[PDB]
Amino acid sequence: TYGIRLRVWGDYACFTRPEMKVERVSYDVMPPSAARGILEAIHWKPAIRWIVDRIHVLRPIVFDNVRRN
RNA sequence: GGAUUGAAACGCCAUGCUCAGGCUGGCGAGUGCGCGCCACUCAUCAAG
Repeated sequence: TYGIRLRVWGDYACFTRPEMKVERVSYDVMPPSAARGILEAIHWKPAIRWIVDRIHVLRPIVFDNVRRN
């Protein structure tokens, strides 16, 4: 009818919380800003503006620790 | 084609387990013990 349905998946993800940005702590789920970014990575033009309706979480929320220089 | 608290981001440089120390000194398989007691090769069949 209208709108889009795009499935995205991956082994790793980090949607850093703004208040724990140095020692990164990720959100439990992708925020709408991340969804916007992913959608624009496929197609975007200045004439058009993305709006995110919903996010579906299909896998359990699992965390992990990685340290980098 | 402006922005995915994003875009950029080595754990990295290097460091003998080494120097050495008999498994040795010595200890009869040994003392002894009938294979032995008996038993027909034998009853026959020209040489051509």
